[PDB]
Amino acid sequence: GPHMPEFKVDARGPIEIWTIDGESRRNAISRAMLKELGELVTRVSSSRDVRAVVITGAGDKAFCAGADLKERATMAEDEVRAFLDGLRRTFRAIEKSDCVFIAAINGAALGGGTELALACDLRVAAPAAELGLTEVKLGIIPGGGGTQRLARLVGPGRAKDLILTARRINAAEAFSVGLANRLAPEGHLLAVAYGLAESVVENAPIAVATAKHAIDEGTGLELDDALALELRKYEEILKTEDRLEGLRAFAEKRAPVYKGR
Amino acid sequence: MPEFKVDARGPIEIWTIDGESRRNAISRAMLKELGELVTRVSSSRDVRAVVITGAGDKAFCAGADLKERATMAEDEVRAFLDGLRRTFRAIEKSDCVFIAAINGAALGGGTELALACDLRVAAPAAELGLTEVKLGIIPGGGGTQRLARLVGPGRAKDLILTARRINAAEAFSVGLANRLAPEGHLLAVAYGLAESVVENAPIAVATAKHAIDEGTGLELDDALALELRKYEEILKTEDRLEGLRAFAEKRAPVYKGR
Amino acid sequence: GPHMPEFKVDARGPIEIWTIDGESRRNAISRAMLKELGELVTRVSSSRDVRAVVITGAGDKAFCAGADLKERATMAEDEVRAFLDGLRRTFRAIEKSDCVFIAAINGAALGGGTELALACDLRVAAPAAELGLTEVKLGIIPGGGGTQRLARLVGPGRAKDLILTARRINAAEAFSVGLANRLAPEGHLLAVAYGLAESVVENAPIAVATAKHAIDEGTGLELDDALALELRKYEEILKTEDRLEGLRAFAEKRAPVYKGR
Ligand SMILES: CC(C)(COP(=O)(O)OP(=O)(O)OC[C@H]1O[C@@H](n2cnc3c(N)ncnc32)[C@H](O)[C@@H]1OP(=O)(O)O)[C@@H](O)C(=O)NCCC(=O)NCCS
Ligand SMILES: CC(C)(COP(=O)(O)OP(=O)(O)OC[C@H]1O[C@@H](n2cnc3c(N)ncnc32)[C@H](O)[C@@H]1OP(=O)(O)O)[C@@H](O)C(=O)NCCC(=O)NCCS
Repeated sequence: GPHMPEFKVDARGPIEIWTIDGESRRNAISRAMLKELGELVTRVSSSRDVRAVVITGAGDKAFCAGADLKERATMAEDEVRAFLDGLRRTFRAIEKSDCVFIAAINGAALGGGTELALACDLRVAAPAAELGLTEVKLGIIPGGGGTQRLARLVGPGRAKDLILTARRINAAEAFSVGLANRLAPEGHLLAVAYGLAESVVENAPIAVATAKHAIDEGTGLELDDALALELRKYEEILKTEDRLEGLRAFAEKRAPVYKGR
Repeated sequence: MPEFKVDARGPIEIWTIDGESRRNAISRAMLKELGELVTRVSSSRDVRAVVITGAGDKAFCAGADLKERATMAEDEVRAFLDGLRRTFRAIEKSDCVFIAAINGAALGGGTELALACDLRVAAPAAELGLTEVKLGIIPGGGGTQRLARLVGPGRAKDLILTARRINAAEAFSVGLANRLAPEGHLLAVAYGLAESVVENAPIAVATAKHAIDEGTGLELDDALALELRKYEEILKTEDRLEGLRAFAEKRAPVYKGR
Repeated sequence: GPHMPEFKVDARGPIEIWTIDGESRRNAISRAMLKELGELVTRVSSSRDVRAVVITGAGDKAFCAGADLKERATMAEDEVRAFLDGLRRTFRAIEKSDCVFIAAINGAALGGGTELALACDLRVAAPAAELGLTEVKLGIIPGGGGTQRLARLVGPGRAKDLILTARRINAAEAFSVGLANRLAPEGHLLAVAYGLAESVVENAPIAVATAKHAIDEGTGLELDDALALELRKYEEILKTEDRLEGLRAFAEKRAPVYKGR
């Protein structure tokens, strides 16, 4: 009897699809769902097996309608803090993972739902996608990184527009301001997201992971410090065997085959 | 006469730079009065949004007053720049949300004033520009910092190093202007934008503004910790509970600012 | 042999045009090309005359393909490390120079060629312009600051798209995201880039250089620190004759005549 929506996980070798199966509450994130998401992120980040994950919502109405407001109604202040820590840890673990995370936005992504999308590396929007950080219309602020991650993508003026008005934008508006990387044709969201995952997986595993981390770890650094950080990562990747395979494959006019070492 | 006209409407006010004969320039007197206005609205949560515009249809603000500047010794220039910095930072630190309604040319310090505001609305024939290098100076009211943070460093270098004008279509396309207004409707649009913000919960709007700005230049973990500290400002509010009750009752919330 | 130089240098008073004269080799950064490039940057930085430089590649296929991998395979280990270090130093010198650098992107830019474009202050894209940082296809990451320079220009979402998927960005998208400041019509690349340079050099010489550095040095600073930096930079123009001339010209309703002092 308890309301216990959960994730479906579809494994496709180096790529997995995780679907929020919670349509009765528009794929809102409950306490137990967030615990499960964090656990799944930890486990994929301990494999080298899985190199890309697509996260999507079941159905055509909602990617994720935010935190579950029915459950939230009577949560005590410390319980709210614990939930926000779960968002923080989980979203940071997505960023720290060697795996690349793609949000396949199939419908409304509101509040925490947009925050989940912002934590991912890449975003694909279906025609029904709608994004918004609606928190101020609920009496709160974005507490899952939205006040920070949105401005990193769109700048403070557009971030203030969205966050202070709480208005919702459609897929193409999101694309045009740099919030969605791809616009999927109607009916083709998962095919587009999977193809995006394939385009990442064909590249060398450590190079993809290291480049991802170089980008995020440069956040907030002054240029000299950022360049020194990139150089440290570049020197590390020089020692991988895949780096040598890239040079050998080029010298031999053939495709490289990378092993993730 | 006062440097500004003030049209107070309770939680929203409209301030009009009343300086048409100098194209609404930032004289020392204008800057002092602007600071007094910002201080007043920042002293309580009763005024939640302010629209700033220029009188007339020629200029929002033509920048620092260059006739006054000709009379100023170097230490006076430094003092003016310090007061400009303080006033623009006071706009950012204020809980009140500031909307620049750009009714005409916004040049140099005038674009810097617009950039210090939270949101910008432009009339169809309005133009912006940081023209300082064409005057032998650089932006000294934050333009070299706020513009890049807004439109990216390449676009900022274009505008600042060429000193060119940017029109309304370009400004809207790149997000320098958040809204455009039909002719004769600039204030109606800017006031409507203010009303849209004021519909939302008072403490949450102010806290969210500050979370966005205070995250500038932070590394990610520090920025996320900052946001969680800011969330504490709304966690113990009655308005947070009203949001949840309104959702439960399938009705619109009505916030009280506590 | 006559020792054809790696660059053609067209001196036009306050502006120079540098054409990489390597069309048959995709305008690659060979050791010789890098050597000349670094010395050209030093020369224009010390030249009073030269205040802006347009860099372009010969032909319509390549702006600059990056390192010449055929040459690379012949280089000893110390020579490779010296090349990479010299490349990094040259990009930093472009950034620190008072001279304003405009990349006129006439074709494909890859690797170090894209990094060169990113080190410039402004970019103009011909219709054939295409830019990539596709290193993850080779088992490596950018080695000349490309990850950070790209992310600082276009943000982390767009940088992750380009670098993690190893896809190129073409002219219209480059313009939309602020990577290309101008789109040139077919056949008019250099006219557009030269006109952009002319529009910069109309302005006061010290002010232009100081403003360039104020913009660049502020990224990564918290706001109050960034504003303090701008006021320190203002000191560089406060005691100049050109500042007084701007005020006098305004008072006298005439055009200013700047002198770079
Ligand atoms: C996602 C959305 C656009 C879909 O609209 P819709 O298809 O017309 O669906 P409805 O609004 O009628 O909601 C359908 C069910 O989902 C529930 N639901 C929607 N969002 C929910 C959420 N965040 N938490 C818990 N339940 C939610 C509804 O209460 C309703 O269930 P009920 O009839 O048992 O009460 C709409 O539900 C919405 O805007 N939700 C956001 C709620 C919210 O404020 N999130 C905060 C982000 S800060
Ligand atoms: C705003 C502008 C586009 C309007 O053009 P316009 O309607 O044709 O008005 P004018 O240029 O003829 O100027 C009208 C009056 O305003 C004054 N004025 C304009 N800008 C001024 C300024 N920043 N400071 C002091 N006075 C100014 C003019 O000196 C003139 O005064 P006068 O009537 O006593 O001779 C034009 O004034 C302009 O470009 N100003 C920019 C000045 C500047 O360089 N500001 C600093 C940017 S770094």
